[PDB]
Amino acid sequence: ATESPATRRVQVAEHPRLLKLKEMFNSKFGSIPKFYVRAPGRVNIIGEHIDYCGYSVLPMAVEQDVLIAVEPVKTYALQLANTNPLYPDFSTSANNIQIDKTKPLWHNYFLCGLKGIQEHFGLSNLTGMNCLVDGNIPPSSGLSSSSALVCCAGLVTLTVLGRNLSKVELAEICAKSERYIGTEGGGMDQSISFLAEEGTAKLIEFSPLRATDVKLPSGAVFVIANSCVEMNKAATSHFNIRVMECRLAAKLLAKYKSLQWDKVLRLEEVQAKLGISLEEMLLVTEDALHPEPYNPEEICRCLGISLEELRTQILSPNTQDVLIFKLYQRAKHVYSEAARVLQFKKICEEAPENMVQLLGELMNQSHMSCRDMYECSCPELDQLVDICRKFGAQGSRLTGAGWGGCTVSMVPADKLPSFLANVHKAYYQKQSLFATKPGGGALVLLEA
Ligand SMILES: Nc1ncnc2c1ncn2[C@@H]1O[C@H](COP(=O)(O)OP(=O)(O)NP(=O)(O)O)[C@@H](O)[C@H]1O
Ligand SMILES: CC(=O)N[C@@H]1[C@@H](O)[C@@H](O)[C@@H](CO)O[C@@H]1O
Ligand SMILES: [Mn+2]
Repeated sequence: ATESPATRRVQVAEHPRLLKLKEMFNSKFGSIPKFYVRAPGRVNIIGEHIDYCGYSVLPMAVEQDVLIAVEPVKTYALQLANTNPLYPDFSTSANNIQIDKTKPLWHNYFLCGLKGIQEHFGLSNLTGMNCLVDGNIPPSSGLSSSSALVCCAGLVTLTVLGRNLSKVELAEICAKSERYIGTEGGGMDQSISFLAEEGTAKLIEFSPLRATDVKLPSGAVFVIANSCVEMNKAATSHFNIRVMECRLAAKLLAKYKSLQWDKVLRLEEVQAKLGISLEEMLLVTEDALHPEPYNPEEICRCLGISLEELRTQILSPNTQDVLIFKLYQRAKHVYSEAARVLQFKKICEEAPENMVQLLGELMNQSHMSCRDMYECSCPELDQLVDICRKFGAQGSRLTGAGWGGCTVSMVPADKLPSFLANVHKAYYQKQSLFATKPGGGALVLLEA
């Protein structure tokens, strides 16, 4: 995988979104864009909250995305604008990139992406340009609009710079740079954005970053349903809490199994080190970790550390004062979840006479797990997932981080309309509810 992001040559006018964008850029900057860039958002089919644990996921890119009209400038001046009034213009000319985790203002996600590229190539000077941002992904809704902006911003930067990177590399870089926002997430979102391929789903693996086509089942529609509960990951610690929780769990797991925990960072590492299977890993966990919650002193104790080292050498800023750590539950979640993913696939590769039904299950399982073990669901998500089921839903589960956001659901061909209607009907009574297909990845667009 040395292939880079593609370059579509276009006649602007044939693309309404584009020409519009072109028109407003001009209005905003007195010039026309030199080029454009898009990076889709995505739907995680299954395998939630395990990317950061080193485990493989199965998402697919959505068609919604972030489109940026770009114009390079000779100055050290970065001017960002957004077609959406909710997103104020932003400018800077500083080589020193200042990202505020205090109020993740939209523009900061753009800076993460730009900043990562600059650093990748050891650059200090700000890359001057004018950009008009245009995203159609519902914000803070589980669809990775943050990552779309991130990746898009990165691609743009690289293009302006006129340097080259593989899609992989891009994904890898944008996975790390997004953290500048304050989130300690994995790499599923960026990887799918850069690696997506139309008409197929992907099994994204990590270390090494790899993607593998996954042919979806033949008779069901994947339907995104937005709970309508907004979750801004960067605005709230829940996420990082879970990140810590697992990290801690893994360390303790290693300790127990007598490995080198000090080096351990992720849950899968433990499974790796032991040479055991997922199922076995579940038994380990069951032995190693007590259900009742762990505490900071107890933790310290177990590891032969100091609260200060905890705090210091291990904890996160936004997790320092946590009293309660649910190591057992998070691990139970993680380990099973990886197993489902590997399963779901395998199935997909077999095509059994009861495919959906099966897969459906796998999916309900993810949900409950996330719900009960990982505790990253919500009451709203909870109902939505039922109702869905209530109408045809062969598979329903929250998607993305959770705590609001969307849900994905395998509705079989024929119930769609009802689903659609009844759901619409129940929950609701295109924007919040709609069907999906495996979209393609990030691309450069040249008016040619
Ligand atoms: N069109 C857009 N323009 C500017 N900023 C955007 C746009 N779309 C998304 N964002 C930014 O991205 C933020 C949402 O980030 P985030 O919390 O990660 O939600 P998400 O990416 O949709 N879901 P998830 O996959 O679970 O991480 C918003 O608060 C905005 O700051
Ligand atoms: C950008 C970011 O942190 N992405 C993460 C992704 O890595 C994954 O953990 C997901 C839950 O499965 O929640 C987030 O959106
Ligand atoms: Mn996000």
